[PDB]
Amino acid sequence: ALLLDRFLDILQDLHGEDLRETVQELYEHSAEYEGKHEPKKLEELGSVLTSLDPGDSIVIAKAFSHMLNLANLAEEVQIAYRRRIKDLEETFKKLVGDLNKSPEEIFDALKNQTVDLVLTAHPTQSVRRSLLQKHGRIRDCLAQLYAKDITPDDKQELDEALQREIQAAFRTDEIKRTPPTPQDEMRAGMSYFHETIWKGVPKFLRRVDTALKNIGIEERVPYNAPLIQFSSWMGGDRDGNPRVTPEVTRDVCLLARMMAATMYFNQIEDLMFEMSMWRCNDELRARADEVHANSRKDAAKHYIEFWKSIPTTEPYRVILGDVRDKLYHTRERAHQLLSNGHSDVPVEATFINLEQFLEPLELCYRSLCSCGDRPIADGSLLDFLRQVSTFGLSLVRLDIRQESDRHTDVLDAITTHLDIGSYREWSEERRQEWLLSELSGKRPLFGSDLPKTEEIADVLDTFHVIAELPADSFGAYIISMATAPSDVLAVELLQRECRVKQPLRVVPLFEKLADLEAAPAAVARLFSVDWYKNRINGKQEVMIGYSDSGKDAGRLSAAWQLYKAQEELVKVAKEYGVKLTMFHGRGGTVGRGGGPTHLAILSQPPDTINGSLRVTVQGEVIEQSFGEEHLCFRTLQRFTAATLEHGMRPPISPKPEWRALLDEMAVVATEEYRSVVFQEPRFVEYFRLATPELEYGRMNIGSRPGIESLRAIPWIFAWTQTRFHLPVWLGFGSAIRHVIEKDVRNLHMLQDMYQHWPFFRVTIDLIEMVFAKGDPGIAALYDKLLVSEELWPFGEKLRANFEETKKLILQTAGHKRLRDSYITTLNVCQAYTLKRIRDPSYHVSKPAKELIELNPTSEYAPGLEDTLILTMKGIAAGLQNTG
Amino acid sequence: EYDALLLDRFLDILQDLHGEDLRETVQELYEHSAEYEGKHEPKKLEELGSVLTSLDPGDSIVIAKAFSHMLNLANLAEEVQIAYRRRIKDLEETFKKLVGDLNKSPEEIFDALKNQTVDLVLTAHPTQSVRRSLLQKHGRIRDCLAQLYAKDITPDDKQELDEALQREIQAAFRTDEIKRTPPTPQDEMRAGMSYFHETIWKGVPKFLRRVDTALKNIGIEERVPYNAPLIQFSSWMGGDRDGNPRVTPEVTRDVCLLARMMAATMYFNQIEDLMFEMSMWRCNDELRARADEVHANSRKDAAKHYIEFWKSIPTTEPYRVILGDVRDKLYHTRERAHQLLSNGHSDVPVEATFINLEQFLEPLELCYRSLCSCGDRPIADGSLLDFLRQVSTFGLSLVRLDIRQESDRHTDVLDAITTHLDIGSYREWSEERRQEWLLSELSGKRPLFGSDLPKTEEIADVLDTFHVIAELPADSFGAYIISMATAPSDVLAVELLQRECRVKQPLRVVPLFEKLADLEAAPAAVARLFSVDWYKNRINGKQEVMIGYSDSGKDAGRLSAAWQLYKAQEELVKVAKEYGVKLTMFHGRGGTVGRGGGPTHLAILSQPPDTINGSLRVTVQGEVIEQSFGEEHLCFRTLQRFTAATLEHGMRPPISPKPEWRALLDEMAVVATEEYRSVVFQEPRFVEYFRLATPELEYGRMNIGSRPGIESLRAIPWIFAWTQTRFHLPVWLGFGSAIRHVIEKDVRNLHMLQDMYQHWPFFRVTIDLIEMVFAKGDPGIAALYDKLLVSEELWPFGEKLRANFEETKKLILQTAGLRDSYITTLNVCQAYTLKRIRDPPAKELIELNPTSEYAPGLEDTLILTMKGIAAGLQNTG
Repeated sequence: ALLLDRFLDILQDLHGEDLRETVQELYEHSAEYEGKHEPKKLEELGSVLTSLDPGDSIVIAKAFSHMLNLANLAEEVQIAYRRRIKDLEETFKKLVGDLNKSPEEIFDALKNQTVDLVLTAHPTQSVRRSLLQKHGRIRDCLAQLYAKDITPDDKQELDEALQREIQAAFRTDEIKRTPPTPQDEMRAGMSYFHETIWKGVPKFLRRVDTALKNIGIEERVPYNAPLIQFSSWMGGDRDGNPRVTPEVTRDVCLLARMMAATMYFNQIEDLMFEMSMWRCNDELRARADEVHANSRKDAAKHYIEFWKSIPTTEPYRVILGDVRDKLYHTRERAHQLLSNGHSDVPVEATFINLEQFLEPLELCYRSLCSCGDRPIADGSLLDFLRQVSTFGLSLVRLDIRQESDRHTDVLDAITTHLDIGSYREWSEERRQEWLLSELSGKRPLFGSDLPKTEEIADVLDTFHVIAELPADSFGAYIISMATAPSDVLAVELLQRECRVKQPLRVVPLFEKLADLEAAPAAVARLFSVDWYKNRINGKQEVMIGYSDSGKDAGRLSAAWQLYKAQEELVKVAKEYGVKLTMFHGRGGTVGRGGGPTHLAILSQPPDTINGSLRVTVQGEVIEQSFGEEHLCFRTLQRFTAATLEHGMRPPISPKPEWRALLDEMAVVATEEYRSVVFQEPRFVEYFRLATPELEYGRMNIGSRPGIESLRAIPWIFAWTQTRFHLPVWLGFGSAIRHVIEKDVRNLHMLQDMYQHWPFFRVTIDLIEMVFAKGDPGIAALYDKLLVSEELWPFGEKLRANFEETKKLILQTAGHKRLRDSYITTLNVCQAYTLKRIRDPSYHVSKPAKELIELNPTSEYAPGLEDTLILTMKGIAAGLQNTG
Repeated sequence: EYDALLLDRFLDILQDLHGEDLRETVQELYEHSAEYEGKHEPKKLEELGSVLTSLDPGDSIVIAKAFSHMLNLANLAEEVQIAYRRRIKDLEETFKKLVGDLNKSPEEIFDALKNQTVDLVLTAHPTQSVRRSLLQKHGRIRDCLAQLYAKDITPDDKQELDEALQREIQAAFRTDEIKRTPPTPQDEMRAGMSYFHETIWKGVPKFLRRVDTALKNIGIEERVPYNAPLIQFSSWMGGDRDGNPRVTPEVTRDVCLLARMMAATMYFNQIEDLMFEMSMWRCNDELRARADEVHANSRKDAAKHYIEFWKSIPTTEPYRVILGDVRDKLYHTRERAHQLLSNGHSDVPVEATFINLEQFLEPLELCYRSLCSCGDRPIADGSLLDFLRQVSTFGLSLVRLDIRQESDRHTDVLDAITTHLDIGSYREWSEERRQEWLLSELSGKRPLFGSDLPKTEEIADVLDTFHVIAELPADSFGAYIISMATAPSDVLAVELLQRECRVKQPLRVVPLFEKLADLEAAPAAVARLFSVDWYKNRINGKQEVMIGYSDSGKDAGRLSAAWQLYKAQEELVKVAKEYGVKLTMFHGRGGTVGRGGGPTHLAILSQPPDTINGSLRVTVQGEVIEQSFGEEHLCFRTLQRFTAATLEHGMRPPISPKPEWRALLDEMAVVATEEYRSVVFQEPRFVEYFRLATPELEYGRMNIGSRPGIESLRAIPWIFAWTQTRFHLPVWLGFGSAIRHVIEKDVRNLHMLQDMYQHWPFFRVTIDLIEMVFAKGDPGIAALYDKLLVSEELWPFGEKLRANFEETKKLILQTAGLRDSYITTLNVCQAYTLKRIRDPPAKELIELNPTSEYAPGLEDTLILTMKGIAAGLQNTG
């Protein structure tokens, strides 16, 4: 309520009483709809929207969008405060009490536990960063306000500050007028490091240490223990995105490296200031004397502090002073290498190794601990240690992704130019034999004179860029649409042949349901190749996509097949004695495998993680989980706690009756899904009309330029905007009804399954949440306003199934806020605006001094396109999910 | 409750580092010291000393360390308790009182506030006892303590803050507290400037915002102009070369390029974030046209040297265009200063940087006009306003540097010049000749000396400093202060030497009158200077003159010095008013009351009325820098008290002394000076007794500063000697005979003293300060030092003083109507240690001093005692 009157006061101070009154009326009508649920109100509301001027409608959509965002920040502040006035400690206590597990078991499993969070630039972040920062300032002011230690004048100053920050957010054009470059996406992603993650990681480790001491473990978490890691796809994932050129990958690698160098350099001078002790071992004494021998008695005027040669009285300052020299030259080199194509800085003057950096700091730690100064060592020096051993010389290791067909094109050009055949036409067997003979052979393959296409040269040049850059700046090479060992061996061959000194691991991505059903067989065949099993060194990573699985088949069928896939992949890896780490391509929306993280981890089959996890963070989720101190801490918290329990507390393994039951149920679910999304021939026609899917690309979120043949992100987006959520719940109705029809005691067995099998419980509960965010009257309005009089009953069929499915869900679970008002308003505005857009009549270097002049190149009516983009932004904000 | 918590914490760490035995000995010392500070039985003092004699050399070092660090913790405790007790309820009070009491209107307060300036100048005077490496640790400790003294602690946060405070105390105790080599002037300037890029830089905008809030609480919706110079910062670090030959010209170059590079770095770190904020699209036709101009010459390039915004910024967000140009010029200013400092030259084009103080300001001012015009005034009064005030307050070089030099050096230079020109000897010339010659050369157009002038190392020192001033930007400098200035010829000499060394923009010259003889005759000299029409016509109606406080109370009494200072200020204002010159007076105040220290608002109120008038300039002596800018709250309270006191002294004039009070204080001053010089100069054995009863000689062992007959000593160790022994002789000496003689001459003069203390602010402040100094004193300490270090012979001498002490104290009150335990322990340790002083890698404390002429553990223990006592009294010198 406070955010409303504040906002409306600013809106009145910027646009007059009349417009604020119109917004107020819209809120009242929307309130009567979300209250009495009379559909008449919707039309009663729509009328008020038709009269609105072209500029005024833009102001209205702006207003309800910004109020939605303010509601989000309010929610975060209230959650943080209500939580603070009162998990890791709880998880430890439960693991000790419930499962009789000892503290040293928790500590040992915790040391050998790894959580690899990889950030992606998938176009799901609706709000632009220019406005996101303002959101951060607003939640900062609100956090300082929701408190009871305000000193009057401080409250007044924070009031003026919050007012000017809201006014600043409203005075920015929220619409990206040009799509970002991949470099811009990488910048937006990495901004969360030098603001939250960089300082958040040491604090999190310290909290884990405190809990461990609350279990009786005086020992501390080893600094080199990889409890959490950060990887990135920004600038590396080039699947379907030709804008990710090789030069882009070079750009993001040199970029991240220069950011890291800058951070370390800013930290090191203060660290030198603190380490003012004089007691050290004989070891550190000898090393510091070594540095003081080649001390370079010079002016050293390029530094501000400590420009005089550091005396041996304070040896830690000697050693860390050398660390500072190598950090200054590492930063200077990375800066020149980035800006210009070259550097005169000697490589020996920098840090080239991941732990050439660590060695001196490790030595200082050993010294402090040996001389009795361990408390001092477990302070800034330990924080710095963990920062190094977590972020390294380049904050994130970069992943590369590419579809198999491009590798096949390359190899085909290679075999054709070598006059040995055509790799494409070759069977799988031939590919394996040839690739193996070339991998074990010593003769070069292609040459400088290979006829290459722009695509072929793209992939080859990416491998050359990988070869030219340091090895610790890269992660894994992920193959999209991977089906056979020949694709992996193809990437290994292309890597070695492009002279990649230290080749990075190859990892398959199984995302389509057909690939997940047959994935364990393929991975087993890959492990059958002795050369590959002997190079892989007992470690293998495989990616498991979630977006496209629930797109071609049902959501239920996709979830179940994902579970089976994980289980049998672990079975294969155990059969070959290989440590398997699985890479979960989870989204933000439940339709693409999203949901609460700990529920997603618990819903994984037991003994499939084993202290090694890898999860994607799709663009928008980055802000959701790292935009504030508290959010980031809750992130590392939820991940490590859920993983640790799933390691020591295995989820129940499904009873065989549950196996057969979910197999049949999955068959019925897939038939029910493809029945309405593929068998119905008019379905695509109805979809392109009842949802705002086509307009998604207008938001310019990402850098990426048949319903089966579309991306999963706008697929979930379309049914999310209309608040119908078809892909989330479709198959479940017919699945359940067929299971109770076949047998009546299967109702007792469904009740049995919901209360003991975590996978089933999590799935059903997610569906119930999605129903809590849905309203069929909205989709009904979109149909009535945009779907032709013809196939009106079609949607009604769906609407029937909608309610039909929901009644079943609660029947298994045993079951019988205010922001939805704004969401409804924006829904109506979107429907009417779409009706005016798909009309012929409203189809068409100066400055701009009003909203209508912000879109000069709009094919649609002056004020319409901006209003549409505003509606999509606002609805996505209210639902806290884009796609 | 706070001090006990710091104690048990510290003793727990000390036991964890050196065993139960040593902690028990510390406890015993605390108990004995408690019985002395309670019952005041002098026997206890000797009872304490015995326990100290048995102490091993290393054990004794650990003991002195222990009580010193406990004192420091007591200081931090005091600061946190003060901040919290103040926060859980001044500018608002000052405004409300100015409106209610004096009927003054808000717009008068706003106008006077706009035209008010307070110039705080930081000095590297060697009064900062604690080394910087340890001061930082103190900052971390007070941070932990502040976060602890609160009731919103989340259990695990309290435990982690416990670990942090424990490891930080252990870190401070594990550092060698003794500076083993004195710093360089550059190091002094660095220690001084560290308070900028940590507290002042972000403290100034917040302070201005608070002033805006108060003004709106008086009804003034208008805001303080961003270019209104309410506060400024100057520096002596690297410029004051009086008696310090280590301050070379290359040092001045170093500190100027240094400070400039610091400023550039700070602005560059701010500008990228400011660009992120200014995302509006509405602007005037003005900012539209300018942004289009920049976007024309936008340099469509990769621009990969920046991290953010490396693509050419589109005109849709014009503020980002303009601020982007600001960022380019800031990057090249920083690169230029960095190369100029590092090597000594730069390939960076000057046109690519900001060379003017307000070439920087112009684009930001444009952004402000735009935001205000388009209805976005709240947005402009945010980070952009903070940035504006930061620029218009700190400029391109955080502080304008003062240069100070004694007149005799300028005279040496001129004498070489006249001798080489075969026109006479400038030294032997009378004042008249100096004035006529200097004036003829100043108004002439012919060069003076040439390349072939025979110079001494001193002559080349001053001339080369002027050449360095010429080579460097003009806005990096402040004023040229002349020590021991007596005639206009001393000022004109510096004006001529400046012009002749091709100083394009010559800086203002300001005399420094510090000795009592110079203060008595200062108005006559300044009037003679204003009588010279050429100088009055170049000075442009503005003149600054410095008034030192250290040496005044050293040769004469403290009372006589204070009164003569008041008279001096008053008659200087009379002279300047008589010549239509705006006089701004430069107060060389110390930290200790003996050198003109004390509470700041009391020092400002105790100035004669109509002597500031919206223009004030006060020094901040080294130790006072940490005292007044070491934390956010400290810095804020500093700017608060300064601006509030000055504003009140402008609108609320202090009472002018009645004539009876003038004659009375003149007589009283005669008696006071006779009383002072009677015991500090007439007694020939006084120097002998002083060099034994005080640890004065050992002061230089602390290595605080870079500077290599009692009439002939520095005032700083003079106040230090009597402050350590807690006797405070220079503070109260003359007052006794003065008062007693005034009541002797007339009995109703008692009623007139009673009358004076309750109405005249100067007198009230003086007496109250003396009472504080008495509250920090104990004659039993001086008695112990005499008994232990003064020969059996002249023992009664000190007793005579011990008499006057109590007598004077009884007079003072008659007109006016916990840490000491540790301090006492350190006192006993210091006296006994001195008695042992007059008698004939490193892996433990004793090996920290390998080049000590004294016994292995003794010198370190002495330095530790001085440090600790100074910390406990919160004053060194």
